[PDB]
Amino acid sequence: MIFVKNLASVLSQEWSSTEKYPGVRWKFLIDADFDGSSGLSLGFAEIAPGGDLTLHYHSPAEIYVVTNGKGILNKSGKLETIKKGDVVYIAGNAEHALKNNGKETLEFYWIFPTDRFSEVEYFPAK
Amino acid sequence: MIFVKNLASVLSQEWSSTEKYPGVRWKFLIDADFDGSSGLSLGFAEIAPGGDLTLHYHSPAEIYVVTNGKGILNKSGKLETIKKGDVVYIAGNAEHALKNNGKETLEFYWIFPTDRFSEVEYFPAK
Ligand SMILES: [Mn+2]
Ligand SMILES: [Mn+2]
Repeated sequence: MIFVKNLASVLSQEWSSTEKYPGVRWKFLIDADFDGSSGLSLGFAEIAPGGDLTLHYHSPAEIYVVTNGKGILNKSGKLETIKKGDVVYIAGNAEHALKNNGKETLEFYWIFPTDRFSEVEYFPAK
Repeated sequence: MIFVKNLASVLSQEWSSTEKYPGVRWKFLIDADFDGSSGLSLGFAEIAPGGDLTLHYHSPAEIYVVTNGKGILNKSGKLETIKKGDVVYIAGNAEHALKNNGKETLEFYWIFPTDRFSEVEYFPAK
């Protein structure tokens, strides 16, 4: 099984969001619930100016690929700016957050070593 | 453990290359051999005009995130064009290749659900 996706391909998929992540929204591009793919899953996220993916953790490792804008990555308490062209490795259990303090949309893919997004449980910072 | 990488971060690391895939060069940005990360590993690769990542396969599932240019993806016999903005899902052991037909450099990240690149064995197709 091999397939190609971009944002245009998922226009018919409504954005996902939640009130806990203000100004954040996402779609699934590679995911067993949509594609019958396995082993790896990938989403595209946008954080609007002033938006905040608040401090959280989860069991699998995660990678971010930043494709647009800039924001402040909270590395379990240590702040670092990130921007287009950056990739981020987040170990399992590691608390992290990402704030868009800029005027452009902060856009990134995330990747999990899992079949599905739905099998990753998000936990709030303890 | 959380870290950020970009091209500048690995300016020190020399471009890897081979003859199996002429015109192709790459670096490792998230990799146990370098970072002691685990769960996922990620590299960045460049294909010069004329370059040809030839038909191969490997056990782990794989994702490409295409960040510049355009190319022709060989999906186990069926051709599809890919370009900047595209993501590609490649099932474990599915045969695939990627050729740069454009004039610009074809650039992409690849991602494996493995700790390190070095542990993945590439197999030409028969
Ligand atoms: Mn996360
Ligand atoms: Mn491959």
